[PDB]
Amino acid sequence: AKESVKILQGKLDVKSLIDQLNAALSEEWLAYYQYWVGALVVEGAMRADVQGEFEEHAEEERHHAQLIADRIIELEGVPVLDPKKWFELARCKYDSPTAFDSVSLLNQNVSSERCAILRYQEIANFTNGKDYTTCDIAKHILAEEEEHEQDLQDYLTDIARMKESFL
Amino acid sequence: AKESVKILQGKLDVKSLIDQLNAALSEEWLAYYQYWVGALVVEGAMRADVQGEFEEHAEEERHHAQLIADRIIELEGVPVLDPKKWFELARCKYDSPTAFDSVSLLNQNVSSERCAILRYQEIANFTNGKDYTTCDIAKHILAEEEEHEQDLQDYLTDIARMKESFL
Amino acid sequence: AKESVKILQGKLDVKSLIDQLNAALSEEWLAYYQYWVGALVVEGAMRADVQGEFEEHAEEERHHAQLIADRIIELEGVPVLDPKKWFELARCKYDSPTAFDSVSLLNQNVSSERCAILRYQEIANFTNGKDYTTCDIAKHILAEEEEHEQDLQDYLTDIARMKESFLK
Amino acid sequence: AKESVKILQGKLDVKSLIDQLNAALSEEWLAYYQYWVGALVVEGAMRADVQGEFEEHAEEERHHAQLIADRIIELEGVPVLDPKKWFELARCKYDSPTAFDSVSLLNQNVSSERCAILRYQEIANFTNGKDYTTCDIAKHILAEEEEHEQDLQDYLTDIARMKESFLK
Amino acid sequence: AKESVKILQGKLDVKSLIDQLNAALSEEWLAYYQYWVGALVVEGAMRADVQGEFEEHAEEERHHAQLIADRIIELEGVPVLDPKKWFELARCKYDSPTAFDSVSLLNQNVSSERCAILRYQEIANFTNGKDYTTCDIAKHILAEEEEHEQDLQDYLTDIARMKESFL
Amino acid sequence: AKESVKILQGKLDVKSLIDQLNAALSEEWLAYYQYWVGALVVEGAMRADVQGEFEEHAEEERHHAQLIADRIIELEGVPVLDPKKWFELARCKYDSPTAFDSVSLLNQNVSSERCAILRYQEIANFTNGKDYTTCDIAKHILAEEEEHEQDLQDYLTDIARMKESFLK
Amino acid sequence: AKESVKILQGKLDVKSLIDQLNAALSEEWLAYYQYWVGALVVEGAMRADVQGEFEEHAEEERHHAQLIADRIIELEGVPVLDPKKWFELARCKYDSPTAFDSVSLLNQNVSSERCAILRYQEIANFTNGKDYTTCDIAKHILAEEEEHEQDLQDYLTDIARMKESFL
Amino acid sequence: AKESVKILQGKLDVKSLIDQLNAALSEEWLAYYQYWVGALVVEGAMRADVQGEFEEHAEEERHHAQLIADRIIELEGVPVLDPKKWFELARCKYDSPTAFDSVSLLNQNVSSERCAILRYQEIANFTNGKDYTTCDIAKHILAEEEEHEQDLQDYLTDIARMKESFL
Amino acid sequence: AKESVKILQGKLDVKSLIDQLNAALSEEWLAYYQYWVGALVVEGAMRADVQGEFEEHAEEERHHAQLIADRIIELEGVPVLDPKKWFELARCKYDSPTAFDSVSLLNQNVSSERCAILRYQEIANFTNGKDYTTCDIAKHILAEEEEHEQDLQDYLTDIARMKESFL
Amino acid sequence: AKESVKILQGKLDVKSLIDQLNAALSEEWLAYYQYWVGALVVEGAMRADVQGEFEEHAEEERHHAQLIADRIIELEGVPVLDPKKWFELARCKYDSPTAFDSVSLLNQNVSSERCAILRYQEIANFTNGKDYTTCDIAKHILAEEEEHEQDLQDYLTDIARMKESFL
Amino acid sequence: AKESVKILQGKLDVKSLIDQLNAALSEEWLAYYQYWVGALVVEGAMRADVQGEFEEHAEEERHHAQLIADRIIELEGVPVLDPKKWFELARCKYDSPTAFDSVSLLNQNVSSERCAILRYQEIANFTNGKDYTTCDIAKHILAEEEEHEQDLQDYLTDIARMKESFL
Amino acid sequence: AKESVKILQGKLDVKSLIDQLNAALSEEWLAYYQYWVGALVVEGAMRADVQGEFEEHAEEERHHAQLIADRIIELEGVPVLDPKKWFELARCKYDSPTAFDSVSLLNQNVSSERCAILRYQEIANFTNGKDYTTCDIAKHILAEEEEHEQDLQDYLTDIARMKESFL
Ligand SMILES: [Fe+3]
Ligand SMILES: [Fe+3]
Ligand SMILES: [Fe+3]
Ligand SMILES: [Fe+3]
Ligand SMILES: [Fe+3]
Ligand SMILES: [Fe+3]
Ligand SMILES: [Fe+3]
Ligand SMILES: [Fe+3]
Ligand SMILES: [Fe+3]
Ligand SMILES: [Fe+3]
Ligand SMILES: [Fe+3]
Ligand SMILES: [Fe+3]
Ligand SMILES: [Fe+3]
Ligand SMILES: [Fe+3]
Ligand SMILES: [Fe+3]
Ligand SMILES: [Fe+3]
Ligand SMILES: [Fe+3]
Ligand SMILES: [Fe+3]
Ligand SMILES: [Fe+3]
Ligand SMILES: [Fe+3]
Ligand SMILES: [Fe+3]
Ligand SMILES: [Fe+3]
Ligand SMILES: [Fe+3]
Ligand SMILES: [Fe+3]
Ligand SMILES: [Mg+2]
Ligand SMILES: [Mg+2]
Ligand SMILES: [Mg+2]
Ligand SMILES: [Mg+2]
Ligand SMILES: [Mg+2]
Ligand SMILES: [Mg+2]
Ligand SMILES: [Mg+2]
Ligand SMILES: [Mg+2]
Ligand SMILES: [Mg+2]
Ligand SMILES: [Mg+2]
Ligand SMILES: [Mg+2]
Ligand SMILES: [Mg+2]
Repeated sequence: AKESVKILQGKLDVKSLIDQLNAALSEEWLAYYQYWVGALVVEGAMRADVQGEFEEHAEEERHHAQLIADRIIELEGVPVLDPKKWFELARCKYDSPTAFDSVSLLNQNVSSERCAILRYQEIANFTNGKDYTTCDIAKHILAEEEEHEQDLQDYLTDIARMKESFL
Repeated sequence: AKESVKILQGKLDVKSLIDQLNAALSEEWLAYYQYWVGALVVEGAMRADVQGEFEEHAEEERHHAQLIADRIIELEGVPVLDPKKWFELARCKYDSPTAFDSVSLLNQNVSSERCAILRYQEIANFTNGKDYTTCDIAKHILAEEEEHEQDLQDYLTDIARMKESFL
Repeated sequence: AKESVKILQGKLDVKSLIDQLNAALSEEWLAYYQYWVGALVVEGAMRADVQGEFEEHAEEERHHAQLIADRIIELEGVPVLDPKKWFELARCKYDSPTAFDSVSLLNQNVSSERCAILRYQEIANFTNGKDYTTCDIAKHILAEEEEHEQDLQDYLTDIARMKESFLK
Repeated sequence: AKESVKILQGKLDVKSLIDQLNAALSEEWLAYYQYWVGALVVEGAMRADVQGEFEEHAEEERHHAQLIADRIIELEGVPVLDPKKWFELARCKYDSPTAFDSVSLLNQNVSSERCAILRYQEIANFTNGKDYTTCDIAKHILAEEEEHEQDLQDYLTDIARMKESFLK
Repeated sequence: AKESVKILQGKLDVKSLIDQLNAALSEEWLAYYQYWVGALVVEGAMRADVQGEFEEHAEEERHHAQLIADRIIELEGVPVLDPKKWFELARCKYDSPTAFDSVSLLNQNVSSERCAILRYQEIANFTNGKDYTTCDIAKHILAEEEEHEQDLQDYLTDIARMKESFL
Repeated sequence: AKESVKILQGKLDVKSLIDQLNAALSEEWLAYYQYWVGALVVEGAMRADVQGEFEEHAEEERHHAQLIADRIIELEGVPVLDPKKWFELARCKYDSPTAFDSVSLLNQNVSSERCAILRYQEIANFTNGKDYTTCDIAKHILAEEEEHEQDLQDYLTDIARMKESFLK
Repeated sequence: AKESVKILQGKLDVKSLIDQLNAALSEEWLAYYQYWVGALVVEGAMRADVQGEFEEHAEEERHHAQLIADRIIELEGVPVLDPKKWFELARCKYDSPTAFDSVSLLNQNVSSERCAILRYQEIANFTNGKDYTTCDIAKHILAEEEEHEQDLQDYLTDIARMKESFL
Repeated sequence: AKESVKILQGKLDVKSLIDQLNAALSEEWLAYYQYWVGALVVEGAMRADVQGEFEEHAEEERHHAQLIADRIIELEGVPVLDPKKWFELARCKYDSPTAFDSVSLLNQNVSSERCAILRYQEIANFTNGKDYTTCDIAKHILAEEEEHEQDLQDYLTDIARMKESFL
Repeated sequence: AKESVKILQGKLDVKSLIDQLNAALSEEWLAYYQYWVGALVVEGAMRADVQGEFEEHAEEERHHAQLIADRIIELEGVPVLDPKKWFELARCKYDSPTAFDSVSLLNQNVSSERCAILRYQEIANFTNGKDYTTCDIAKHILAEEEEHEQDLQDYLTDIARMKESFL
Repeated sequence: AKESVKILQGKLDVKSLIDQLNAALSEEWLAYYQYWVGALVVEGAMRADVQGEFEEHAEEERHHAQLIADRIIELEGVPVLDPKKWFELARCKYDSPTAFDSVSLLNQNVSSERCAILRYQEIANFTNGKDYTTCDIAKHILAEEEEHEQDLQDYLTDIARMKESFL
Repeated sequence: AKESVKILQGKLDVKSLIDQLNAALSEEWLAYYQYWVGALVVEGAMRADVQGEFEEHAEEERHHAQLIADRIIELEGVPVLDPKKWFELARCKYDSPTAFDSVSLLNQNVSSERCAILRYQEIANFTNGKDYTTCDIAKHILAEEEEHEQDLQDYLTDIARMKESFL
Repeated sequence: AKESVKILQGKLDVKSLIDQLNAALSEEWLAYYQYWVGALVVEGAMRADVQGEFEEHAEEERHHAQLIADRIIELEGVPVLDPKKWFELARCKYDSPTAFDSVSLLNQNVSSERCAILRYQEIANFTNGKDYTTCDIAKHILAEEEEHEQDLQDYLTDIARMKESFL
């Protein structure tokens, strides 16, 4: 949106915003896949519930990706065109499943959530009072990432508590 | 409903019925909150399932409250106007969460269900063959309280059984 | 959410935020019940409409409570565990029905609303630019409380206006 | 249902039950029409709400009629085949609109309701513990008639209360 | 609708129109009940289908009644306030079930449909080009009565044809 | 639709029809806004119901506009392209809210309705037996305008009747 | 539900109630299958309608089974674990299709309905005023069995009447 | 519908009406297929939109066919029993696709719409004020044919305008 | 689909496949109309049910036609562009209604079903293991034609069985 | 479907196919009940999830039974008319619940799944390329039985993995 | 909302806010009509798509109008009561269709979107941190205006690109 | 599914099948992203339609990935756990957008479709008659890839045909 960008360029560094958004975009796709494949391999304590959350969270990150990519286009930017570039652009590094047990996978995904939380706070901070539209997108995604963290932490807490309780 | 009450006053003590209903109403609001907050804090074995039941049961007690309150109005009564009075009127005492583990919360809520079962049997007994409408309301709620008890007991049974099984 | 709270503790007093949220939570449950019982007893001018709003508003405060409680949990807090504590924590005092006429009940609920608006403006102000997520929750609830106020005021206005109109 | 009736004839006077049901059926159709035409002509205080209830109640009596008629067939009876007979069979007399104001129409329908409540209490009492199926039908209808009474009384109460309130 | 009626009074005899509509209304209620009770007692050939049509047709006549009554009100008329008057006002006489077999009931209802068809043609003729709104209502109902006739005739045709075929 | 218009030009003055439709279109947009803003400001007797009708009627006039505009396009016409022209083209004059009480607003909208009824009767008369499609559109809109009139009159009747009833 | 049963044991013989429920349960499964397979093989007069009812009734008995089994569990009982036992426990004997014509199948299913009607009247009688919850279940099922009887009898009546009519 | 036809025979030539309806019916089936196969082969400018309209219009003509055929039956007529006869009865001649480009197909279908428009105006004229029911059917179909014409003309207009614009 | 066809041309005679599909297409349109007009004129035993099936089957053949036509396009073929050609291409000959009784119409439609069955067995045989996609289409349609045959045969069986039973 | 069967009798032994289908049918009813009663009594580790699967799988086997029975009818066969015969015909023996813990019940149902898997592989092999319709039914059911096996194995895997993890 | 406004008057100039909102309201109604009539007359390149967007955007501006008007009322203001005043109050001038081609109409509407974007940024800036509720409304509308701009620009881009590509 | 795999290992090389599936899985994710980002950047002729297809096809490939991954798990395999490996495993190479015009993007996606087509023909061939379940998955995906190819080719055909037509 050329006229909108023209107006926004007066208030903040749009070019930098686009770079941050493409880093975010790369991170969303990685977090998406990480959950998706995690769902496919998770085993053990509370598996059906944890698998279910991973599936749900995969779908939520995918939607995040779309919100971000659509906004990049509105800012006259180009979203990352090649998945090979995700790894360069991402600050949050892809955390591949090795151990398939639920605690291991829950811990990996919690770290990625923390890094997601850090990204959208930055973008919200960067755009607050300047790019109202991008700011609200970041805040929306942020709220969901905090919920994701909480959801995963609850399972970790429950499994830890079960373990104690059984001794 | 003045004409209805006129007819019913010939068959039973409506004034006493209203008092019983207001004690029941008080109890429903307490049971409602108890489940609601219990859902918010429950941790441990089978948490997602137990939390889910607490949420569902919270909503079911709320609906019980409406059935009772609406009927009080039809009996030309006034429902309890102030939550401060719930504690005076209730026979079932509010059972505050202290321990957040699922067995603790399950046991507390099972106690409340037993108390609710006693209430609606009384009201059903009091109204059977006399106030058909209020009787059917009591029986309806009763059936749901018995199901609630069963639901909670099943988790207690499952967690006890897991514990054995793991040794 | 431990990592989220860790980050937020650098920007604001989360402990204080939780206390404000638990006061808000207490207030929501009281406002909820107030509307719910009000709906059950309201009589007089425009009763069906006013009763309807009370029922709708009861459900809306009920949802506010959930938004607040869920967020308390995310801030590593514990929501108020006992209704007996609502009265201590609440700044907005429960306003029990005495008169059952619609103007009386409307006026009571308008006060409760104005007090709610003040609560969420405070929380919004406290969290603005710092806890984006909690701030948006407060702003969301706030927007609804302002609508509730407007809804109730409209009935007061209409009834007052009818009264005038009928003398002539 | 021949085998079901055979069994029930050992427990109660089914022939009498059928007669009571056909009197009830007649009454439902009259109550149905009364509400339906009442809705069409009602004017004055709280008209839109009162008209709405009349329309809703018309539909609810209509459904009562079906419950009753279906059960008559199950008891090997024949439902009243001619509307001309409704008036003979009905204990509740059709209460034709004369005054179209809402209080007048509300009062007429409240009488019809009270008469309906009496009918279903009788049928419930007659069948209690004996014809479980018919009893539950009567109790179901009864619960609705009590609600109808309450709904109508509320408007009477509100209008009376408005009237007072406006003098001052 | 006072202003609408004022305009229409210049084009046709509204008072007469209202009388015709009230005769139609009376007839709809009778036809409604006739189908309703017919459905309750029908037996024999193609009973489930014939019963089903009677039920459907009952509901369709009921809706006709509402269309007519609502329009009477808009013409500043009063719809018939007492069912006792239906029999006076109706041209189509109520045709009570005596024989419960489907051919008997089908023939009775076909007669009623013929009578209904005559009514709405009259009203359509009376209002054509003058009271556009009432005319379209009459035509709408007419189309449905013609369909009702067809529906009933088809069963008569099918049962007659079965009879032949089986000899 | 060129071929359709070609055929219709043999039966009636299509150019004149289009002008009538554009006057109607202008009137719909004015009636639409009138109801829409009326809904926003109405106060007093039966306000919630009256406001509700205004909102519903606003949406119904909005749909009338679309039916008319679409048909203009089918008649190879151009709908009015500038709201500034509505006022010139409209026979029904925009009736701005001054008094916000429900009787005042009801009376204003009843006039607008009566004027709408006249418009569609004209168009129906103009097209009857000649432009079947446009005629049915006018008749459809007409039937709705008559209902709108009735709806509004009912409230006037009810409020007048309440007023009487309350003196005694 | 242990607390509920404790309360009920004071009012009636729960053990006996459970045995009656398991006999009922066995009967429901047999009635279910009987309708299900009857639907699959029915031929002749009004076949499509009769087949349709059999299909519907099969589904209704299956739901009855669930209501009964769920309540058995709530009464601290164990539902019949093995279909081989159905035949021992059932009073209503499975009535296998031999003749596939609709009258034959209708008669068989009517007899099973009669026996179903007898069962739930007994259970209703046994539990009336004592086990409100189980009583309402029995009454609910009873109402449906009476409807089933009526539905089947109507076809028998129609076919008989067709037969006459065609001579 | 025998009684309805009896009444209508007094007002117009029903036999002739039926012949006109069967010509219309034949035309609808041809127009239906023409659109259907046109959709399957269309190529070029605005293809996806034009294909979509052809698909939609095919479905609309099919519904027209049903309205007409159902009414023929109500008029005691027999609808054309054999597709071989469509070509004899149709005034609108089937216009087979030769050129598959959108302008060619749009022009062919516009001509068929014009001929459809002519048919229903005739039938409306023939039945106006006499057979209210058949008249309303013709008018309903007519309105849709005029819309079809408009829809197709719009594409022709757009493509012509694009062509200019690009030079 | 040019690349797909290129691959398929190595495995089978695509040109012949297209011809078989166009013959099938022609046959579907004829079977479609046959059922559609049959529904409009059927009379007699079990008419409502038989009419209903004809209506349902009409719709099912019409969907078959779409599956076949779409696939022809994917095989780079052209579907039959003119209904006049249906009769040349079809092996299954159009079986026009003469007698309107249900047995006559049922018998005619059964023959056409058998003919459809032969067609899709052929096409399934022709494409099995070679054109997986077209094979699955043919098998899908085949399964529905077998069901159609069964549906129709059931009515013939029922009517024959009624006839006996009534003597 | 007589004509379809006539054609199929040339390609395979239909009589044998019917016997295999009736054995499968018997097996589906047993597997259906097994899951259904298993759901009612299951206790312990992951109970809510395991109970849920048993309920879902009960419903899926019940649908399998319908697919098989319907096809038997189409092959001019008669489905097993008496549940007493299920035990004779079934290869998969009914595996009655003894121990109510989830591992025990999971193991029992896994064995029955394997047995269902064998059955549909056989029937698919028997009919492949010959009875396309029955083959696709067998393959459809097969795919679901493989999924069932996977579902159940997952829980066994999770519970085994929890056990380890807790020591 | 008197108490709300009382509070807000301490934080900002509400009177000025209301004037800005009424200017915005005026502008929304003009933008609404502009799109609405534009949709009615648009011709040429990508017409169906562009027409569709105009229709969608018309509906979106209408909704904007309601959000604004409702908020004016809550701020104890009066929304503009007469459309004649829209032109005085609006900063964005109504841009009447002259040329009906899609590029012309797209350019006109893009201008209007730019003007709308300026308005809601102003209102957002004016209310940020002070009137949270009105601010969020402005931001919400802003986000949609930026999307509208993007949507329109994409068509301009596509049509320009087509033009090049075709030479 | 251990028992299922045991049976399948007798009929084919499951280990090889898993490798082929993981290559397919990798390919689906790449084709998914390719379409997704292509939708985001496409410009020019028929953009809205082409963009829409890319969006739809993105979603369809994403579902393909799930079908394949789920089946890998059932074959006791592990799906590719890291997106970095997609590029190694994929035969179909990721075809990054360079030119954003619709013809360029359409051509790129057509090539990838052909490559998907080859893959599922291979897997269908590999598993035909041996792994019925995996074969049907491959055939299902295959049918969709053929449709995708057709969809894309249609646009190329239309745009080429427009170009000619405009000169
Ligand atoms: Fe994310
Ligand atoms: Fe996340
Ligand atoms: Fe409760
Ligand atoms: Fe409870
Ligand atoms: Fe609140
Ligand atoms: Fe509030
Ligand atoms: Fe009643
Ligand atoms: Fe009543
Ligand atoms: Fe009628
Ligand atoms: Fe009729
Ligand atoms: Fe209008
Ligand atoms: Fe109007
Ligand atoms: Fe049963
Ligand atoms: Fe039964
Ligand atoms: Fe047509
Ligand atoms: Fe057409
Ligand atoms: Fe077919
Ligand atoms: Fe077929
Ligand atoms: Fe199975
Ligand atoms: Fe299985
Ligand atoms: Fe806007
Ligand atoms: Fe905009
Ligand atoms: Fe794919
Ligand atoms: Fe693809
Ligand atoms: Mg989650
Ligand atoms: Mg529960
Ligand atoms: Mg409200
Ligand atoms: Mg009511
Ligand atoms: Mg009918
Ligand atoms: Mg209205
Ligand atoms: Mg039944
Ligand atoms: Mg169209
Ligand atoms: Mg069929
Ligand atoms: Mg499963
Ligand atoms: Mg848009
Ligand atoms: Mg596609």
